[PDB]
Amino acid sequence: SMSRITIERDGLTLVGDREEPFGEIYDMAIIMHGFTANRNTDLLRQIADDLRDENVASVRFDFNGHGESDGKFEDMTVCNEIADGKAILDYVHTDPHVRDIFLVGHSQGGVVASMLAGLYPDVVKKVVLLAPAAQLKDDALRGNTQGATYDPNHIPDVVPLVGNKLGMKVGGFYLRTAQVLPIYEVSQRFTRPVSVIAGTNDQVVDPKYAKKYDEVYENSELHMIPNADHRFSGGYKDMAADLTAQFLKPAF
Amino acid sequence: SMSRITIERDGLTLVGDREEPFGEIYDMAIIMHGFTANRNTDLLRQIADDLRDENVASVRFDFNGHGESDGKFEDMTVCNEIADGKAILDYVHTDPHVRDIFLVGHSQGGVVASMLAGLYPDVVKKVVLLAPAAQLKDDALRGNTQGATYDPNHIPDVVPLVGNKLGMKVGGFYLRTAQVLPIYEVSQRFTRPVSVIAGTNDQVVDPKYAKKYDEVYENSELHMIPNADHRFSGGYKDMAADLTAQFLKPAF
Repeated sequence: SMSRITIERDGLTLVGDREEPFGEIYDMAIIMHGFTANRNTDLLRQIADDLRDENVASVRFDFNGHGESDGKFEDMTVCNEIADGKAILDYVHTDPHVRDIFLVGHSQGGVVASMLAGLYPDVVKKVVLLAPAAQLKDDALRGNTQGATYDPNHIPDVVPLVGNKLGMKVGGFYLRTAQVLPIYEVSQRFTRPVSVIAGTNDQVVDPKYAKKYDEVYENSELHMIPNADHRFSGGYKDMAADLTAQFLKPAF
Repeated sequence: SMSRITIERDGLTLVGDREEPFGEIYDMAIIMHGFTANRNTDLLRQIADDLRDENVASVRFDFNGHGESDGKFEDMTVCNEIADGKAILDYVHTDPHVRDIFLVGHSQGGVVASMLAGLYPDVVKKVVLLAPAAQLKDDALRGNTQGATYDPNHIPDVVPLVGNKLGMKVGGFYLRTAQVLPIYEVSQRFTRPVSVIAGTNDQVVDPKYAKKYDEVYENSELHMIPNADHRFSGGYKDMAADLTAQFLKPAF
């Protein structure tokens, strides 16, 4: 609650949490959650904590339509999450305490991060992608998003989600926009260091997508964590966050 | 009949004018203006009038950051203009008076129209593009946007415009997203009828871009008005509007 911060994007309020090390000058990471998640998953909090222990500040926001941020979930698109990310980047870049800026994203957040870094390759210093969900485009082209199915050529106004996500409804604009989203093309513009982290037992996102990220980036590392799942649950959590912190540890 | 209307997009209010013919049921054209213009240029008003005389309703809205609508001009991008367009399309589609939906765009409005129709190819019935400003991507890659120059690899936060737009600043995000915008790839997905109208004397947008539209569209016509300029001025205004109305005529 001391950590609570808010910014505006187009008349929507985005709510986040800021973590800071002691001192007057520090690097900062923008940490981005995935589709249907929020800013306070175990993994994102572990990443924020490890970064803080290395003198790296962080902010983690709920994207529009998620958690405490404004907007209906059905009005969210990957594109306006990128716009959210840009508002956050304005906030961070304007801060007098902040030196270098990093992007960290998990699952769909990894797509937002990767594309935001492709739009700001001269500003973002380093990027970490954890199980980036670049599958979401092919999923949308197949008519199957998180087990919910629909006609990929007659996308209805809204598609109700299934399973653990019963009450919620994904927007048709999200699906139509995901079908044509230039994920790898825009991400490729980033030539600074990237670490990609994925689990060999990822059942949600085929790790061939993580591999393709590693292929197209001029300057990447790929970290296949043996037997890790998509969520990096259990001990995998600490592995992922550790790799993240190792990669972002500044040579101040 | 004319009336002022408003809709919400992401917490911003968009203001427009709705124009209706005799009767309670009609086709509806969404008319989109260009960069730094507004919903009431001479050409847009002439189009709305000719459509009404042809039994076709229309709405024309100020995009965010323009005219009477909310938002700062420097926070506008082509992407949130497409999002504005989607909100307008929602309003028209659910309107009980409406039969078929047409998009009509001028200059940058033509880019928004063409991309929106590519995302809603099963919903929009016809498209008219008037001097679509597909050049804006190449301009952004060259660092020269309507007389204002900048380093295309170190895009500043804002770029002050020059000339008759001397007071205003385009946002850096507008230029960064302009550089990677998949204009033709997305627009191509529209296979229903398109009419492209351009002046042979267009100094702002090279007519090869109109020709490229006509080439990628499966089902299009190209109308090169001899000696017309970019802002279809003087007599050319009434020709551009006529070609627009003729394409959208109900065909009794």
